[PDB]
Amino acid sequence: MTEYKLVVVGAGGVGKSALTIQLIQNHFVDEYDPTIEDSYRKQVVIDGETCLLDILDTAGQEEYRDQYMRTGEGFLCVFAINNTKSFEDIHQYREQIKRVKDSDDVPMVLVGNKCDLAARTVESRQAQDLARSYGIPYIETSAKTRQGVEDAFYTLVREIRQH
Ligand SMILES: Nc1nc2c(ncn2[C@@H]2O[C@H](COP(=O)(O)OP(=O)(O)NP(=O)(O)O)[C@@H](O)[C@H]2O)c(=O)[nH]1
Ligand SMILES: [Ca+2]
Ligand SMILES: [Ca+2]
Ligand SMILES: [Mg+2]
Repeated sequence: MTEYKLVVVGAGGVGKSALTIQLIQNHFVDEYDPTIEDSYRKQVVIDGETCLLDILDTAGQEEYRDQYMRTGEGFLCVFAINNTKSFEDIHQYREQIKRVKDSDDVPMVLVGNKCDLAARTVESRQAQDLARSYGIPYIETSAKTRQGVEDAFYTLVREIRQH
């Protein structure tokens, strides 16, 4: 039917895998096993359309990408709200996306994850400002509670549809 190729990128430990696994498998991964490159598939109905999501869960750790990202149609750019450095490095991921796609207009959503945690160093307004400069939505999530998880991924699908 209708297939959407989604790619999740961002710094090591920000919760890329936990987000993807919550969406697809409906549980929270508490442990931290660094990812190399994993993929997930699932059929879902989004706004009345039956569709297939193909989700690529990428590595954040420099040790553990460009080739995999090439076929991506939309990207979640993830940072954690308790990790200022992960936010500051979002530009690096966007730059990589623009290179692999050879376009300055690629569907993306900015995601501030771990919103259940109280040691916040990135305020919502700061992230909204970054997103606005890129012309994309900002959404906060918790892979732990499931807050915003479906919204983040489904919003990305709706961004691809505007492309
Ligand atoms: N409290 C809380 N912990 C979270 C959340 N998301 C992820 N974590 C925790 O953060 C750690 C790293 O999560 P993980 O999903 O493995 O991160 P990653 O971005 O995929 N890492 P990598 O880039 O190395 O593959 C895990 O211990 C996980 O339980 C969240 O929303 N809230
Ligand atoms: Ca668990
Ligand atoms: Ca290129
Ligand atoms: Mg991972």
